[PDB]
Amino acid sequence: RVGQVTGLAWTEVGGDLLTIETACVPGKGKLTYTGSLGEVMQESIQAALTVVRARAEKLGINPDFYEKRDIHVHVPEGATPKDGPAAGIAMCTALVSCLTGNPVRADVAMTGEITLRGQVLPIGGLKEKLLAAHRGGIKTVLIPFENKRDLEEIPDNVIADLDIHPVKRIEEVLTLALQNEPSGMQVVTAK
Amino acid sequence: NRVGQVTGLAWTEVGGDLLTIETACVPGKGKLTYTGSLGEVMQESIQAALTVVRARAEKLGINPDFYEKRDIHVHVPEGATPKDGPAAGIAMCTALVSCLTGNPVRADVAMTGEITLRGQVLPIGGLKEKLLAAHRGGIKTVLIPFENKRDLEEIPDNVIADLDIHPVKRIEEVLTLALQNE
Amino acid sequence: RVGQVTGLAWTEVGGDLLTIETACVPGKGKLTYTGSLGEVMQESIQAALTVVRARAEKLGINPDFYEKRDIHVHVPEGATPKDGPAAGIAMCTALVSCLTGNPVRADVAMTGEITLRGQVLPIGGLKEKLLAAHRGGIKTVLIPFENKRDLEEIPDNVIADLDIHPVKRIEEVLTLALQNEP
Amino acid sequence: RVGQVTGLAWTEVGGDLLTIETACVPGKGKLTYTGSLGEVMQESIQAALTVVRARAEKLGINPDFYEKRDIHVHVPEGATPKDGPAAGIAMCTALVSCLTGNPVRADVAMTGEITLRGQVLPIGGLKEKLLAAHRGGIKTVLIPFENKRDLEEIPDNVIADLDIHPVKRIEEVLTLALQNEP
Amino acid sequence: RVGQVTGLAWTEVGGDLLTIETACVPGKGKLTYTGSLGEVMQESIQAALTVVRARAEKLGINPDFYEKRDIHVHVPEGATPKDGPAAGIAMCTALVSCLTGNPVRADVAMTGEITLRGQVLPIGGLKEKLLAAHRGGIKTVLIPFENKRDLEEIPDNVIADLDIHPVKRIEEVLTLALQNEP
Amino acid sequence: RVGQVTGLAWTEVGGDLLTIETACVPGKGKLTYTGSLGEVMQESIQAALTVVRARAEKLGINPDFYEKRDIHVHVPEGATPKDGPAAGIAMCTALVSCLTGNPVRADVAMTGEITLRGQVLPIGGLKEKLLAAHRGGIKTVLIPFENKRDLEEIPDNVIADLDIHPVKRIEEVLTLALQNEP
Repeated sequence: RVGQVTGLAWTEVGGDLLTIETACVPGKGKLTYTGSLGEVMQESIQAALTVVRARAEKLGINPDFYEKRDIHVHVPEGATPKDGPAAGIAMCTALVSCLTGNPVRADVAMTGEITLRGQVLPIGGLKEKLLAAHRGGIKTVLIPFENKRDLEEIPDNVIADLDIHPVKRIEEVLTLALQNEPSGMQVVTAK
Repeated sequence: NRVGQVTGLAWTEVGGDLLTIETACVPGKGKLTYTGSLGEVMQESIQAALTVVRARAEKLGINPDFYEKRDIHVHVPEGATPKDGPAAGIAMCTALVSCLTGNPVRADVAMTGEITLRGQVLPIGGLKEKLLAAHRGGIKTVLIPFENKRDLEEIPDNVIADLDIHPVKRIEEVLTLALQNE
Repeated sequence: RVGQVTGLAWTEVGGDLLTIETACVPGKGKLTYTGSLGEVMQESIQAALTVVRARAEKLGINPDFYEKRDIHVHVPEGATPKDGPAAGIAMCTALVSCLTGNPVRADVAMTGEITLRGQVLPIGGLKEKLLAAHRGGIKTVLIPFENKRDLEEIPDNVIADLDIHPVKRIEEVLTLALQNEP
Repeated sequence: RVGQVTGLAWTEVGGDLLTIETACVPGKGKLTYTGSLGEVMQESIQAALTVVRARAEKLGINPDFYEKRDIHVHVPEGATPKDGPAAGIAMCTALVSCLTGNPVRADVAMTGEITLRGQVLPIGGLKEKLLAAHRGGIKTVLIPFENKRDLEEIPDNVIADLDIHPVKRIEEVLTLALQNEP
Repeated sequence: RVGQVTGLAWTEVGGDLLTIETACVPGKGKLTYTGSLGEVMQESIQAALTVVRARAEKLGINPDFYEKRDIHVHVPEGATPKDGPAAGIAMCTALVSCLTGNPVRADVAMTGEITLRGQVLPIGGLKEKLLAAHRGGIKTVLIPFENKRDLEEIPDNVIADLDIHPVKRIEEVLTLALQNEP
Repeated sequence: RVGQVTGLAWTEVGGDLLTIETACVPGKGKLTYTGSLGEVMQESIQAALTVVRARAEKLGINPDFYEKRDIHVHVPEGATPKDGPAAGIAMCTALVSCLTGNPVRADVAMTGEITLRGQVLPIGGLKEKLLAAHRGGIKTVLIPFENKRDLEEIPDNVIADLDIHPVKRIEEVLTLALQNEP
């Protein structure tokens, strides 16, 4: 569905998968985030939104339109403490979706810290995060290009059930996770 | 008369029981206020509840830009009782709808459950005492999270008999079921 | 401006007689409250204003009074800590009075927790509260309908001197407390 | 001394005299309070300001100053902690003088809690306050009418050179402290 | 665009030579202050501005400048805790110098607490402040007039090398500290 | 490449090679900074911003960008704590680059406290700072002029490797770090 993304980050309850939720209603341009989130995860949300605001042009998001919307990012399991930077790209994917009405591919999950430059930084506890995705029955799990080496210590079986896609840019995260090509118009050529 | 009210079942420092969720929606400028010795999780569930309504304003027959000149005060009575949790979520959501549409809530219904921005109802803990409270309170029908159905076998024989429980999964049900004209 | 009401609420030195003052001066819609007020008493002031807000028209008050009015609620004995919800109905009576010019009766005191729906809720320490009103020469006291059971424990002489009215809703409170129409 | 008043209010190093300062410069209506002020003393300033606002009309003050002027209340001895409500009437006097250009009389000091209704309430530690007025070279001292009984246990010599005026209302204070016709 | 004054005040390292900076670029009138400042020192900044604002035109400063200007006061060595009211006269001197373009002399250092009326109040730790100005090779030092006796405790070799000016009011410091006569 | 500057500052773990990021998208003048930054570092960002504002026209920047843009300064490693004023010049640089579009040299690292006057103050832990730049792969490192003495206590192996540029003012920092000419 739109605005809904499955992230993998640390939670009081160990640190499994997250059901990040966002809503883009008519407002003044205010940003709200809830779900028993720690400071680090909160700042990851603020960064994620700047990454979207600073790419609104190629994302189709109109600046005027934006200043007329209130954004609320909620991470259900409201009583569950959650923290860390790992939901970075998921937060960014959820916002893009919300402001563009573009659905989030099903059975897709993602983990990784996002920078302002759009870079996807490696996270910790990939093992736990993949096992959580496994048990959740997820299909496609996007991970930071820099955690590739961590896969090695992950049970082949688990690895067998996951369609792991290492990324390094949020541009890739968006293309894989979203349905409608998030960036620019499609040009078709022929040899 | 610009204020909805719905009986909810949520956690209180004096055992999670029966509460009257109140919501006023008066001439303002888009200000959200919430009182009632509310814990943080409960405070946040009030924010989730309001967003759900704002995302379906037109869908529910409410001015899509109603929030521009409308102030909203969410209070949960007996202001001295320390209370918390996401279980009053759907109740807060219903109250908001009632306040904004002028559509009255059935006084003989009670509800408990965590609400999601997508409108789904999540399961809650301490289901026994919640219903036990609705029973002691004299509630005819109670809405509960579909996921809490397995929770009903641990519910006392007389209360499950005394009460008309209706497991729900979404907020659409809750609203048609709880509103007097919906 | 500056409407006054004798409320009976909890102060650091137990239940006591309080003089609630409310200033409603020309402004921008800011609510200020002072007098060493605890968090719960602060929330009852907020609940009390949201109640006249939601009922401004029926009270003959301009529906957009808050848009250009500033409210200062001050409870004298500035150093004395106070808290609790028992002053709610009196805050609502003070606000109503300030905004409509209708003066508050003398020899009248009230105690009761206010809800957004306008229902008056039972408070505690009624004995200590009524003794205070008695020692202060109060003629008429307003208590919540559900505090009638607590009357049995009050000395007969105190009961005999005081003209006690158990009220259910805020409308009764204003009718009995305001010396004019409302 | 326009906007400068000598108030007798508690401080960490004792209940001596304080020189209240006020600046009401053109701005957008923001009120600043400084001088290591306690919460209670800070609220006494808000109380006093409201009093002036409610009577701006009768006090020859543009009852629209609230949004056109910036007010800064400072109490020198910057690092010295100060608190309590005993400086309330001095704050009000200080403010009125600032908004009207009406200077305050020399050799005058005042102590007393202020209410929004303009009533002057009794204060504590009178013995130390008046002692600080003596050494301060103060001629006239205004005190809460209800601190009159305190004058008894006060040394003859201290009283001796003091023109103590126990007042009941803020009007008495303005007329007694200000130089020009209030 | 940026005023700079060498003041003397208390730092985590003790009374030291401080460079008080002040930017006054275009804005809407927001006051910002940084440099690990304690509350007392922050309040002295607020007091120092109000003084300039209150003497705007006399100081040759376009009144209503605070309507189109932003002010940021920063005291370098951002990691070093700093506090006290002793840099007040210097804060006022950096502002005046910032808003008028009148340069401040580098061979001048000052210490003193500033009141709204413009009086300079005595400060503490005169010894370590003056010992610091000497080490830093400062030739002229402004100290509060009430601090003169204190000089008798500081060693004569240090004081003999310093051209010290005790000051009672802010005009004096602006006259002695500002390169070009204001 | 623009809005990204390599800096050397204190960090809990130890990797002093920080990558300061800045976004200056269209907004209404909102200042925000994240990355687990301590207070001194947050303030250093504040002084850096004011430095830019002061030299706006000189840098060819619109003198009213502060009200037409939203500034977000992030320092990747969201979880890693960072503090100190040593990233001040990196902040100013990243900031100037963002508002002008002028790319930043990827081979230049910098450390140093910045002041409003634009001067670069010495910093601490220079050995660890440079060692970080060494391994990290930086070829040019800008440092405070006054830190020149600290080099002698750092192995030749590392410094012989670096193109150390001691600086006194922000101008030389900008001309040296920005790709083009400020």
